[PDB]
Amino acid sequence: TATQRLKQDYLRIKKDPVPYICAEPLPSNILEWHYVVRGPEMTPYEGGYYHGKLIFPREFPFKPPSIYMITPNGRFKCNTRLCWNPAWSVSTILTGLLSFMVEKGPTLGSIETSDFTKRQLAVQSLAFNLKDKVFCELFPEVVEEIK
Repeated sequence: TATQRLKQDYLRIKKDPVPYICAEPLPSNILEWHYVVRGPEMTPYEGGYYHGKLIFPREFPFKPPSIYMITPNGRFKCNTRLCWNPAWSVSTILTGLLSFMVEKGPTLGSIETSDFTKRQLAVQSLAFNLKDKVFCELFPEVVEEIK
């Protein structure tokens, strides 16, 4: 079951967190998870906070989620689908997404910008996410972090 697996993935990521990431299911829907990525140091994302979502099909773990980023970031186009081992958890998926984010290669959903726009968006992400009621309500500790 998608839901029984996602429940496991939740306990697992909460028990054994991964660097730069926080993830929460929607209280009204386990098949939709939101995440926050903190931009690592020594990248143009440094100082940024990037909100996105995963939307899991009923067929999960045997089919991958759809991945979206919501925060303007300079790397991925917003609100659009981005880029199988069913053992991969929500943790592995988020860690892989960030690995991809920090590289320079292209995929479905990538955009080409300059490092100084990326840097301006990282400054802009703080206020962008604070005006987002869903961000604030899912990630109350990151709000405190950002503030």
